[PDB]
Amino acid sequence: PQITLWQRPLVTIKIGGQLKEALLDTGADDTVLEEMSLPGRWKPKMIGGIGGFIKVRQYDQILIEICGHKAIGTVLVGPTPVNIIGRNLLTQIGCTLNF
Amino acid sequence: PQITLWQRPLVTIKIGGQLKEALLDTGADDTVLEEMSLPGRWKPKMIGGIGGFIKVRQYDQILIEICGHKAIGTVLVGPTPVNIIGRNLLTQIGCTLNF
Ligand SMILES: O=C(N[C@H]1c2ccccc2C[C@H]1O)[C@H](CCc1ccccc1)[C@@H](O)[C@H](O)[C@@H](CCc1ccccc1)C(=O)N[C@H]1c2ccccc2C[C@H]1O
Repeated sequence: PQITLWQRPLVTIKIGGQLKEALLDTGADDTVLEEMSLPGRWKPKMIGGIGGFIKVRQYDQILIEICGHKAIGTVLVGPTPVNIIGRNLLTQIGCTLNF
Repeated sequence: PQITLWQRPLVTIKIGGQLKEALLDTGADDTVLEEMSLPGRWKPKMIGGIGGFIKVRQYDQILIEICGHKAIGTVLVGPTPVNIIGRNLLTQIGCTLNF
């Protein structure tokens, strides 16, 4: 699909059998979701944004469906203000910026 | 042009006769640039992202060139680690997300 930017590019994603809303963010290197439970062990990671850094839990090889597109990659979990789909997953679904 | 997301989507912008590098960020509501001098009156504003909030100076009706495309809009200036071109200006150049 083609998404304009007059409003936030929010889409529905499916993870752990649940539907959630997430932001398609080309300015995010990684994908970070709000506190939730995921399977397996996690590794520590620090990510920095415009206001500073936050500690997040990194889970690998996680299945996530974005607008019907299945992706499997690294997902970070932590105190993010909203669910963010970053470049690591955007590339998997073949998302590009056009103008 | 078409921009893939294997790397950060950085482009050259022209503002105040100065050339700079900035991130095309669909996850950013506004446009924020590192500390610089701009003409006119400004208003204080607080913007939040990953890490928390930062205080910036808001300037309206600023002209900016993004990849040869002219755009007019509100520009925020503050302690951002990277120059960010947000949705308020991406819409003006006809930028869309496609997959
Ligand atoms: O921090 C970022 N990337 C980092 C990131 C994010 C997730 C995972 C990893 C990493 C690493 C970085 O790339 C970039 C900036 C570039 C940047 C790159 C590198 C270093 C520092 C900054 C950014 O797109 C953020 O992902 C979004 C998150 C979405 C959000 C929406 C609404 C309220 C709060 C948050 C954000 O903070 N948005 C807000 C914003 C930004 C600028 C001006 C105004 C406003 C208002 C908000 O909309």
